[PDB]
Parts: sequence; structure tokens; C-alpha cells
Amino acid sequence: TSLFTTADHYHTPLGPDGTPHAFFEALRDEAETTPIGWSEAYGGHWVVAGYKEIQAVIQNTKAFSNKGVTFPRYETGEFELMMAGQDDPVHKKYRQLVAKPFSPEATDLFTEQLRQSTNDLIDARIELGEGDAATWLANEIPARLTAILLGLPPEDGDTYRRWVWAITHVENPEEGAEIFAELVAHARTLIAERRTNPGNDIMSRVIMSKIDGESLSEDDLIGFFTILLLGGIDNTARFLSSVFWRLAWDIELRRRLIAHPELIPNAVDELLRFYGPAMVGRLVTQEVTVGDITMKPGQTAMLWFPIASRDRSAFDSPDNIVIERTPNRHLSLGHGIHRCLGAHLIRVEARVAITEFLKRIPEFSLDPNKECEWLMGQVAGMLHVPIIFPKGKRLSE
Ligand code: HEM
Ligand SMILES: CC1(C)O[C@]2(C)CC[C@H]1CC2
Repeated sequence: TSLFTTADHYHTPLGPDGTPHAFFEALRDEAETTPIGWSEAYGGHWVVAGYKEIQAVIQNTKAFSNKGVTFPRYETGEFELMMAGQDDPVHKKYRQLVAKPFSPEATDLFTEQLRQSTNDLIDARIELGEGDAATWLANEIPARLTAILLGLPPEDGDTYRRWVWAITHVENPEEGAEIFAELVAHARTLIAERRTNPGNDIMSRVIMSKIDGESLSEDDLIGFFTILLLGGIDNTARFLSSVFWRLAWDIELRRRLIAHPELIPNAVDELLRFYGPAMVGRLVTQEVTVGDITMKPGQTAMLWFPIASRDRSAFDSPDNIVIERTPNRHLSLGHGIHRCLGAHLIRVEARVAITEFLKRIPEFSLDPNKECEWLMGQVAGMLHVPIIFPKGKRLSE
């Protein structure tokens, strides 16, 4: 038997712990013999699980195109995910427009805003002794940050989450497209207002930019708005949710982060390796042989980063969360020309979120009376993390 034959990132077998990690470990074991397998899912496609094979594919821009970045394709109507859904030269020219706001030096400037926000969110339920770590904290920290990045109202996370859900998981096609059309309508209004009353946000920045002499089309701007909205509300929320879940039951990892705050950055990278949400696809545009397999134009290859991040040939003791691991060349944020634009930002965000969470609530656990829930898909992570903790006090009010 072979686990590749029915491999499907939206339908990953879950173990008793509630995650797909037992399955990931088993597939990792099989990938030592067969690093790339054909899955019958989605009409048939390639599943690339070995670390060196993923590197070979992701570095080859000649035979692989990012037009297949989301598979099944995300619901974004007639729009494309800017940067992520493009190949060079188009990709490079668009990314250069937002490189500055995402530089490590620029992203460092969000630290205090994120520290205060995390604390403000925690105040909301600290006196209650219970709450869903995902919905209450993990979803909100990035939702608020992203809204600020886009010049949107921070208090409308449910609206943004509804759009994101439509793009990534709504099952009914029409309902999905109609809800994404809502995002487009809101974006149009935002763009027109920024057009005349600009601010210091990134949308404002791209609206005033120019490529080869001319301003970007409204459609291009909607693509920028969409991909940045997805990075925060989807990717970051699912990652942090899985992290909070882990910290709720792993009392060993938790006490060490509290005792060694200086290890938190390295710990964040190790958690990124272990709980990376993502996976990405690539559209084959040229017959190419990777490893022992030959791919043909028109086929799609899914890069299963979570399996590659557990490759024994790339990481010693891959199944353990070694907080002091360094270097840590995980693929959770991609590699090459499409490597995560938000890499430094999410490292800062995770450091702050974890630090403040453990500072305010050093003692907590999973709620024995409530169920945790894992969200499967191209971005996979905990969706519901009910926890309980001894009642505490608010910092403000
Ligand atoms: C923990 C959070 C996140 C994870 C795990 C994640 C992961 C990834 C990965 C795997 C890629 C590579 C795409 C490919 O190879 O095709 C990527 C690309 C990208 N990400 Fe992130 N991401 C996260 C958060 C964010 C955030 C917060 C933003 C920005 C606000 C963002 C913006 C982007 C953009 C624009 C690209 C495309 C870059 C390009 O094509 O050059 N991501 N991300
Ligand atoms: C899943 C992943 C990695 O995240 C986003 C934000 C960029 C590329 C793809 C699709 C959307």
C-alpha cells in the first residue's frame, strides 16, 4: 500500500491527539523510499514530500509555474493572487512595490502595537477563566494587525474572516463567489477613498505606486488587498492557534519558554517548522524529471512542506520540538523567489503573542468539557482551542 495514492491536503487522517501529525510522520517514513507519489485526488496530481525534491521543484522556475499556487484554486473570481500567483518578470516587479513595508526593520516597528493588542485581547476574558484560544486570541491578533496594514477597521474581523472562508472553504460555488464579490466591493470603496485621502498603510502605498511609468489597475490593487488579507487572517491565525493548542498541553515546552525568554525567537522558528500551516502547488509547464518521476505539462504538483519539514535527512530528531535548534532550514515559509513576504512580520508577531500570553496566563490547559477542532486544507491548523485557566486580572479597565 502507499499513502500517496489518496493523499489530499483537505482530507488528512487525524490521530487521537486531534492533528494529522501521525499521518504526516507515516507519509514521511514512506517518502524515504518514495519521495514523490501520484495521488488519485483532484483528478490526479503529484505529491512532493521529500525535502530535497521540494527544493528541486521550488527552485525550478523553468518547468514550474506559480499559476498553480493554490490547488484546488482559491475562489478569487477573475482576480489573481498578486505575487504568489505570478511568475517573473511580472512577479518581481510587483513584489518590489511592497518590499519596504515588510523589511525586517519596518516589521520590527509593530512590536509594541502587537504587545498592547495581545494584552488587550487577553483582558477580554482573563477574569473568566475560560475561552477558545483560537477565536479569542490567535484569530484576533493577526486580524487586527492585517486590518491596520490594509487601512481597514480593526473591529470587523468577522467580516474579513467571512471573506477568507469564502475564498478558501465555502463548499457551494455560488455562495462562495458571491461572498468574495463582497470583498471586491469593499476593496473598491477603500481604494477610491485612499486615492483621495491616503494614509501610511500598504494599500495607500501601492495605490500611489507606478510600474514602468503607470499606476496599477484597480484589479491589480484588489489582488494585493486579497493576498495580504489571506496571509494574516488565514495563515497566521491557523499557525498561532496550533501553537496555543500545543502550549496548552505540553507543560514541558511551556515551562522552558517561560524560563528562557531569550529562546523564544528560536522556538518560534522551530514551531514554524513543526506547525507550518501551508502547502503550495505548482503548475508543470515543461516535461521535467524530478527524482524518479517525470511530470508533464498541465499536471500539478503539491509541495507538502509539513512532510519535508520532518525529513530525517534534513533535520536531526525531526519529530521533536527542539527549541534550541539552529540552523533551522524549514520550508514552512517557502524558499526561493516566492519565499513568504511576511516572514519577518510573523516571526515578530509570534514572539510577541507567545511572550505575552505566557506572561499573563502561565497556567492553563485544554478544556476537558469542550472539543478542539482542526481545520484541514491548503492552510491547516487548529480552528478551535478551548482552554481553561485560573481567573486573573485585567491590565486595563
Ligand atoms: C504563519 C504565517 C504564514 C505562513 C506559514 C506563510 C507561508 C507562505 C509560504 C509557504 C509562501 C510561499 C509561496 C510559494 O512558494 O508559492 C508564502 C508566500 C507569501 N506570503 Fe506568507 N505565510 C504566512 C503569513 C503571511 C502574512 C502575514 C503575509 C503578509 C501580510 C504573507 C504574504 C505572502 C506573500 C505576499 C507571499 C507571496 C510572495 C511571493 O510570491 O514572492 N504571508 N507564505
Ligand atoms: C497558502 C499560501 C502559502 O498563503 C498565501 C497567503 C500566499 C501563497 C499561498 C496562497 C495564499
